[PDB]
Amino acid sequence: FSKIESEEYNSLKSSTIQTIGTSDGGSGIGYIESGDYLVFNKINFGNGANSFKARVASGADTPTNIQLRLGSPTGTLIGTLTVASTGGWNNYEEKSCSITNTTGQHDLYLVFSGPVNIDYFIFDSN
Ligand SMILES: [Ca+2]
Ligand code: NA
Repeated sequence: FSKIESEEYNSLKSSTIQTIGTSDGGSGIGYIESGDYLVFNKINFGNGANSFKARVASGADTPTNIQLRLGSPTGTLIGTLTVASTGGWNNYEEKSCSITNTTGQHDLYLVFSGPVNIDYFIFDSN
């Protein structure tokens, strides 16, 4: 549940997504459109996690939400990270939001409401 690179998803649903280069020679996911989602099979939150942090970039004219659901694309919604513009598609920063205390192993789904670039995300226990 610690740190997960979004380019290393197990599956996804989209007709636009592509693996892009992120700042500092890193890799990530871009060309996301409303409705798309990334799937990360069997993530183990262990004893629990109540925080979500993601390194994202956005040069959009409107904010984008990243819903965090478990089990399926419509699964339990444990949190939603709203990503306001960061001034550019290559202006990456870490944004955090809380999530309902989640424990054990689950299949993680990230559902997007629009375009945003995402490098990696982390689950912690604040
Ligand atoms: Ca990455
Ligand atoms: Na995008």
